Amino acid sequence: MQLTPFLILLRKTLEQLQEKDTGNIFSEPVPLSEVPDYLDHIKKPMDFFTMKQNLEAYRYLNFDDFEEDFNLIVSNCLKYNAKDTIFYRAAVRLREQGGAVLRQARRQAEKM
Ligand SMILES: Cn1c(=O)c(=O)n(C)c2cc(N3CCOCC3)c(NS(=O)(=O)c3ccc4c(c3)CCCC4)cc21
Repeated sequence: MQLTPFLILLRKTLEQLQEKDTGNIFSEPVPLSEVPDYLDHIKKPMDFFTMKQNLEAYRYLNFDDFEEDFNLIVSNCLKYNAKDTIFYRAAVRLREQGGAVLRQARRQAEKM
């Protein structure tokens, strides 16, 4: 694990985003065994574990690329699930609570 201020900030931000997912429903890839048609509709699955692996492999080089993968967690969920579902309501909540986390983190990244 390589240590730079930027990577430490992304590590901290990822932890703050996962803290908002109190049910851990976005912690790991959507289980394709339970959902055989998921890849028919979703082109780029995303979850917080995949993000952590991307981060630890030093594959997020800028804040934009990190935030883009977070936005996929949300947008994939809203796309696949009906509005009256626990998952869709959870994605809406994550979008709201995670947006405030990202705003403050992005401001700190811009000063690097
Ligand atoms: C299909 N799908 C998505 O599109 C998605 O965005 N997310 C976030 C999904 C998340 C999950 N898991 C939820 C539990 O933590 C691990 C991930 C599943 N797994 S599951 O076994 O299908 C399942 C489990 C529970 C429940 C259900 C289904 C149905 C509602 C009641 C609770 C599927 C997800």
